Amino acid sequence: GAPATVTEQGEDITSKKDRGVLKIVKRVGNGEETPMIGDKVYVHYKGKLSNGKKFDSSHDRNEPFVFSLGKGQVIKAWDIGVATMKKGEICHLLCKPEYAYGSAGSLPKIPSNATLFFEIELLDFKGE
Repeated sequence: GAPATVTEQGEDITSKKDRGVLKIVKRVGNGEETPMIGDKVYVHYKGKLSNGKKFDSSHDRNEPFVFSLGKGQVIKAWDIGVATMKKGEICHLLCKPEYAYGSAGSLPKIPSNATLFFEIELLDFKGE
């Protein structure tokens, strides 16, 4: 399925080239511009665990998730991955635990040492 495909066919987008964050662009976005550090970004997403279960979805809340890019407000994989996206892009990200919740996990939903899969749509980005 999609998680296997990004695992086996995704691009390593880490600066370290440690394969900790892998990406596939699923829908191509607009032009060439990507957000910059500190921008307010608006995304829709769903997340799955490696046991196949959906653990979160903004779509199911009928509201996007909004954060300031590159500030550590989200897991490392998201700061890295969303920074690569164009407006309107949809991507798949595979996030090893070192770029997510590590050995701690995040109770109740995310176990220790969890590799996470996301589908992310970048709706908009703006400077404040």
